[PDB]
Amino acid sequence: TLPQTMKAAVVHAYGAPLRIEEVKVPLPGPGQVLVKIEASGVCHTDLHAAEGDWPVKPPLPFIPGHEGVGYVAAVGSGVTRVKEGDRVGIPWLYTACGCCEHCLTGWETLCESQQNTGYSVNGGYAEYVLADPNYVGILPKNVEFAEIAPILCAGVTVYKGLKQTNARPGQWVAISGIGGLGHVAVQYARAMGLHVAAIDIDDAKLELARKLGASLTVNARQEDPVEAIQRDIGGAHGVLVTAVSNSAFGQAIGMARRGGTIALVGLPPGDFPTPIFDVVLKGLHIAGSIVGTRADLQEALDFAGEGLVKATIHPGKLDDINQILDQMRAGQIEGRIVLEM
Amino acid sequence: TLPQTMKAAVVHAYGAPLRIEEVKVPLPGPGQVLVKIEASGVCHTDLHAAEGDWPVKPPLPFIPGHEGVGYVAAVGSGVTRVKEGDRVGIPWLYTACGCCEHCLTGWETLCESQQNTGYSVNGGYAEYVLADPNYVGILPKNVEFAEIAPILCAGVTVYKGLKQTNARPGQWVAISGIGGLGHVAVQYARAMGLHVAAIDIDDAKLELARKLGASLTVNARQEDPVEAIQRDIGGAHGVLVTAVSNSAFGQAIGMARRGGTIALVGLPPGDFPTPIFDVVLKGLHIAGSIVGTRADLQEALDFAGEGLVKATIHPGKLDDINQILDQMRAGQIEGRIVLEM
Amino acid sequence: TLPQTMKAAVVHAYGAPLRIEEVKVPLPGPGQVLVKIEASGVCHTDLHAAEGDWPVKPPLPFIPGHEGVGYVAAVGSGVTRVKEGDRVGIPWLYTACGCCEHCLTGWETLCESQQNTGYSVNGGYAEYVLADPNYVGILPKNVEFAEIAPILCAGVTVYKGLKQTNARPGQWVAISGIGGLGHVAVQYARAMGLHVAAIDIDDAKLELARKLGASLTVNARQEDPVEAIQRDIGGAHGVLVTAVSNSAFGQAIGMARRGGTIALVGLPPGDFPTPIFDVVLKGLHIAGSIVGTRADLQEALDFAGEGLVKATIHPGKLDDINQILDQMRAGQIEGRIVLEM
Amino acid sequence: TLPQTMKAAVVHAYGAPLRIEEVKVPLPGPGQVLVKIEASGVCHTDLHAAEGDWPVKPPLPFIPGHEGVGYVAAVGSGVTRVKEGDRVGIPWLYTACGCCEHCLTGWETLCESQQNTGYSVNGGYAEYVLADPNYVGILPKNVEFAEIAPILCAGVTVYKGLKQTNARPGQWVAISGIGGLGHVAVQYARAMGLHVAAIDIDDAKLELARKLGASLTVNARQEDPVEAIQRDIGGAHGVLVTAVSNSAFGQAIGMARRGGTIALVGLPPGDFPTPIFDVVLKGLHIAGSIVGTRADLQEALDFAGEGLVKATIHPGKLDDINQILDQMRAGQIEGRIVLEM
Ligand SMILES: NC(=O)c1ccc[n+]([C@@H]2O[C@H](COP(=O)([O-])OP(=O)(O)OC[C@H]3O[C@@H](n4cnc5c(N)ncnc54)[C@H](O)[C@@H]3O)[C@@H](O)[C@H]2O)c1
Ligand SMILES: NC(=O)c1ccc[n+]([C@@H]2O[C@H](COP(=O)([O-])OP(=O)(O)OC[C@H]3O[C@@H](n4cnc5c(N)ncnc54)[C@H](O)[C@@H]3O)[C@@H](O)[C@H]2O)c1
Ligand SMILES: NC(=O)c1ccc[n+]([C@@H]2O[C@H](COP(=O)([O-])OP(=O)(O)OC[C@H]3O[C@@H](n4cnc5c(N)ncnc54)[C@H](O)[C@@H]3O)[C@@H](O)[C@H]2O)c1
Ligand SMILES: NC(=O)c1ccc[n+]([C@@H]2O[C@H](COP(=O)([O-])OP(=O)(O)OC[C@H]3O[C@@H](n4cnc5c(N)ncnc54)[C@H](O)[C@@H]3O)[C@@H](O)[C@H]2O)c1
Ligand SMILES: [Zn+2]
Ligand SMILES: [Zn+2]
Ligand SMILES: [Zn+2]
Ligand SMILES: [Zn+2]
Ligand SMILES: [Zn+2]
Ligand SMILES: [Zn+2]
Ligand SMILES: [Zn+2]
Ligand SMILES: [Zn+2]
Repeated sequence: TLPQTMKAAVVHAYGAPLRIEEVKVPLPGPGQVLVKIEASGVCHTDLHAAEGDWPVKPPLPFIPGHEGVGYVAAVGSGVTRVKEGDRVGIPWLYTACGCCEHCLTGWETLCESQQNTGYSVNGGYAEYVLADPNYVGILPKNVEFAEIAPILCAGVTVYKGLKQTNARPGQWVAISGIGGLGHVAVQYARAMGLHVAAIDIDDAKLELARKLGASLTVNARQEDPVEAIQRDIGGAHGVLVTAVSNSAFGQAIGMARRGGTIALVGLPPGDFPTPIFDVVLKGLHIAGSIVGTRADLQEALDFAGEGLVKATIHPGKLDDINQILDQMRAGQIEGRIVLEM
Repeated sequence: TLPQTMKAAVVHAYGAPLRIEEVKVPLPGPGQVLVKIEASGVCHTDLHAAEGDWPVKPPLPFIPGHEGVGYVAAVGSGVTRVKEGDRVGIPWLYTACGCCEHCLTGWETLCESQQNTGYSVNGGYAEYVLADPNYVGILPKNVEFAEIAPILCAGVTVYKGLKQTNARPGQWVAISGIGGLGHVAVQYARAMGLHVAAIDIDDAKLELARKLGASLTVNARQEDPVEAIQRDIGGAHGVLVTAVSNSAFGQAIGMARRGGTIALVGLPPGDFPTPIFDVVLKGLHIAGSIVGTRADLQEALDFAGEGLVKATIHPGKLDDINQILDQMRAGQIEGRIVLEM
Repeated sequence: TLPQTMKAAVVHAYGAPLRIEEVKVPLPGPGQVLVKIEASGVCHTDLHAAEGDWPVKPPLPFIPGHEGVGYVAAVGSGVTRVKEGDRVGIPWLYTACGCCEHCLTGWETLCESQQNTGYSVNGGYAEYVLADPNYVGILPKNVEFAEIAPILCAGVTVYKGLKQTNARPGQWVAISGIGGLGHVAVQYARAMGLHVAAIDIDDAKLELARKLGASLTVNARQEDPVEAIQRDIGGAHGVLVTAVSNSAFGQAIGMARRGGTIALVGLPPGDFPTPIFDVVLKGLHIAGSIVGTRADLQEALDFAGEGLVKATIHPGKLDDINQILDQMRAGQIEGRIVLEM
Repeated sequence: TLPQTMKAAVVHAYGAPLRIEEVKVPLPGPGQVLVKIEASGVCHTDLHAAEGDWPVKPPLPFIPGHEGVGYVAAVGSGVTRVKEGDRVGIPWLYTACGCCEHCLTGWETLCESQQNTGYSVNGGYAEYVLADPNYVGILPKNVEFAEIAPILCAGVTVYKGLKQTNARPGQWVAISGIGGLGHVAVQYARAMGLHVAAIDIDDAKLELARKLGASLTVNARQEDPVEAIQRDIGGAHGVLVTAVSNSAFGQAIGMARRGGTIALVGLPPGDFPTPIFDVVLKGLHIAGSIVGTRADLQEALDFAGEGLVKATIHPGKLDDINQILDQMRAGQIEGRIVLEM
């Protein structure tokens, strides 16, 4: 029964490598539940969090991680949505007010009163996590913790981004960047009746793309994505930008078909110059997309449950976390790194 | 009995003054008609064309003008849509192929085989204009030439742009740039049940907006437009950028509410900045819109026929086109200047 | 402080006239609030409730009324959305689970776990009402209780139904039945940029329609609505069916323009024969619409607050309720009857 | 060198057997082409036409067939879209005006000035057919005549119907009637990422559906289809009714999930029942869909070109058309019977 104490990679300074330190096990107060983390995925956003890469930096000291999945250990008072033992996941969208303009219209994702797991509230880089039962993800029974962990963020984000491009079955989607989110985006696009064109700067990643269903591949370092896509398919109906690069964005605009949509999911910093003439005359749409809604999450989880999407995960230990992060900043990760516990 | 010769304003060199000269009156070939210009609107696009601001420039020399309105004076063989004496207008979209992806799906506007009146084909800065009967606008009988001229471009464009915004009745739309396009957008926006926030850089232009239905008025030369819209209404559900300013485009994006849509219609040369991080986290949509479809055009014209939209025009003479364009360069025009032949 | 006892028109038998009987004043338990009813509208659905007109009949004995508006008298424990004294309204949608397929996607209105005010839970035909703070309507400060009461049901229902027809500004909407919901539907349609065609079987009601903005009127008892609408406007883009009649439905289908949408809001019983050939070949859409979502309710309330919609209300006393109901079953009501208290 | 005479199956009286007779081979007038029929699909619409089941009947005598496929044999003057030797098909939508509300908005399908192949104009139950080059389907080069014939109607229709359903990848669609249209709808539905529940009245037809991708199979002659779909999947997000049965239409509506859409494509004569109360409370949408647009047709054909859809066909001879239609009357056809000239 509850260790009363757990280990967790905590962040005390922006840029200062985390430190595994046995800390207290939270207690499920009213409207809360405790989750024993079985697996926990490592998202690129975890780096941006402990690296104070964004305007609203994470209050220190925090525990990152929003791809934490496990069993409901304890149940706070009033909790109806989940019971003890339930296999659940705690995503980026920790909570939302539930009654504002966006929450009432199905866009809780844009709620200004939201909390974010592993950023403004402690996450899954620990053995236990406190979660809001109403925003937690109900996992499919037929998939192991290590496998669905990625869906908790890379999965929903990519799935929702694809919905945001509005590309219909039989059409093309150009996926810029086949990394953590990218290799899983190829699978969702596939399952959504879309022809996939994969763009990256590493042949290994491009190879994985073909294994996953991509019928067109382009190494942006060996050839121009823009004219390759425009020449071979006439422009993609939808474009999903995963790349964190600077040039990737401009090439995404250029790879788009007339009247097509470029869905932005990557979070690079700063303003990006965009061709006025091209966007207006070609009637291009640029859509910003953040993770997913609870409905999006459940839908994204269903695809995994149907076996239509399998994340390419590589195991990792909680203490080797710093090595793992440095590996992602260097882009030396092939797929998604899910922490075992 | 058709002059055989006519006066027209010609652009022979970029940046150079136009020259009023005598040119041969064209004869309607098989699928064409000759329109006798009665009124002709001056659009800022004519400035960009005469100045050679865009990536794709208008071959020289040429006669500008895509807000030309008048009577069908002669009909070529095989023409069926209109007949001699019909009151008709020749807009930016001169023709389209009629059988490509875009043309078949209600987006002839994105057709790659289109021609543009007063740019790639001669336009209305003349006494007569050749035209494709199939793309000409059919004018409402109760509105006078000079008054409906602006709807051939400023009206359709702005109307389709407001539709691309997806703002529904009761919602707010921030319109940046209250000129030829903008002053008419205020009217279409009101007729569409929207609350209007107008942004410009001249108090006289904001007063025109107020007179036309704008509830909130902001002068960007006196205060920060972004914090003004964000402070006074919390951001607009829809934003329509008409302004010939790259920075105005960046500010426009900052005027949107979470989940809002920014329709880009202005064509200043160069690039505009996309704050990816903000666009993503706020779930913003940016949409480039080009003039309007034939269906869009007739719908736009109907609003004018209903008296719901009335362009603010000022008469002009073909011989004074250089000083008129100078007046536009200096932003000294209230609404639109419409040439009368 | 709380009367501890209140009067209320209760229903003890389906068909057996209600009876005003001083009963206990409910106490706001956790997650609840008490509302002192200042005004309470009488909806046609109240008859269907005490007349066991529907499959799932109201548990007896109940207090009908879902257009009850007043002040928040008491606040249960945990309540955050509303404070004591707040002017609020309790609509048809009493509560919903908040985490099901429909609730997560913005359609709480279709929640199978919902409760309905004045049907499955006591309503506003009393001096006080227990409500769920999260589904109650936040009223606009500038409108008196007697006036916004109708919006709590007739308003939102009609507003949402109009949205469901998808008729865009500048287009036509045929409103079949200008009664409780109908006369307020003419105002919303008006405020939504729609041209209104009013259909009824009473000239008095049709007269009110013209006063409210209808530009086309038809007494279905004096002339055929179908050919009148088809001849005068070519078919309405949208049709909103308020009538409880049998023939009204078939005429609504016939009054629709090709590709148009007939939005059903009226709740007559039984199956209605529909022309297969006409619906298929004319690409007609039939949309069932129930009251509104919390977002729809707030949006509908905003129109009243802007003064764009004014319900035509007639005062009534709680004890004269039976007379009032018999008056509605006979169709002798001109507008909406709001109970004073 | 063009026979000058050809064999064709003619309908001279409703209900009476067709007569194979010699008729003059038409000559392409100005905007026409002559197509030499190589394969011709038998559609149930041909039965309704020969039987005179519809409100608007086909003038007698006439040659049915709107799934006629072949080579352009002769071109009239002014024809530009196709040229001699092109593999092309003549569908139900023979021509349209090209400039009305519907034609200009991507809905030429609803054009009031259209003509229908094998109904108001002679069709493919012959060796040659006159056609309007602008509405003919352009066949993929890698698919054989007999195999693509059904896409000219069964395929496009069913494909556009599934789109009208609005069911997105991962969702369920219940397809009622697995015949010519239905067996091909199962394939388009799968290619669109949908889970398929097939309903028919013959086990052999359900087995065909299973082989083509259906997950749930229901025989309406053995069990209540409605409670079966409602029990096994809780209702389908989308429903597509192909069945030549009025009651099947009522049952189809009962197969939808709350908020679901039922696309009506079948054309049995008479009316279908709309349970208004259920449609309203469940927020259901009923949509009538007619064949498909030229854009729809090319998209439908592309799926076939991609090998994602393959019609199950059986060869037939023009001389055996009466026995073939008898076979259809008795529901003894597996998929489609395609005549080979
Ligand atoms: N929108 C959201 O809700 C959300 C959720 C997931 C992560 N994040 C964002 O996702 C991004 C990282 O994705 P992962 O998928 O987490 O990261 P990753 O580092 O594993 O993958 C990025 C991929 O981009 C590719 N790439 C780099 N430059 C490129 C170029 N010029 N052209 C084409 N491809 C290029 C790399 O080769 C790599 O495979 C970050 O910007 C992060 O902040 C956002
Ligand atoms: N996308 C299309 O289909 C389309 C069709 C119409 C015209 N054009 C473009 O519309 C633009 C001009 O519109 P008109 O309506 O033709 O022009 P205009 O010159 O009459 O009006 C432009 C308005 O922008 C205002 N403005 C300038 N700088 C501003 C700033 N920083 N912030 C806010 N407002 C500012 C001016 O004061 C002026 O009122 C041109 O770029 C033209 O090419 C595009
Ligand atoms: N969908 C919902 O959420 C919802 C909410 C409001 C009320 N209800 C339904 O609204 C209906 C009653 O509306 P009110 O607006 O409450 O009722 P009402 O009785 O005041 O008005 C009905 C109107 O129908 C008109 N009418 C009757 N026969 C007609 C015909 N053949 N053609 C044209 N008009 C005809 C009458 O003259 C009358 O004005 C009921 O069916 C009720 O159950 C449904
Ligand atoms: N709306 C359109 O654009 C369009 C275009 C294609 C064909 N048509 C219509 O499609 C229908 C025929 O389709 P085919 O695909 O041409 O016909 P078909 O005869 O090959 O197939 C009809 C199928 O319906 C099944 N069926 C009969 N009764 C049923 C019931 N009660 N429940 C479930 N299934 C039942 C049959 O067993 C059969 O498999 C006709 O009404 C025809 O006119 C319409
Ligand atoms: Zn993440
Ligand atoms: Zn919120
Ligand atoms: Zn212009
Ligand atoms: Zn084209
Ligand atoms: Zn009601
Ligand atoms: Zn619910
Ligand atoms: Zn057919
Ligand atoms: Zn037409």
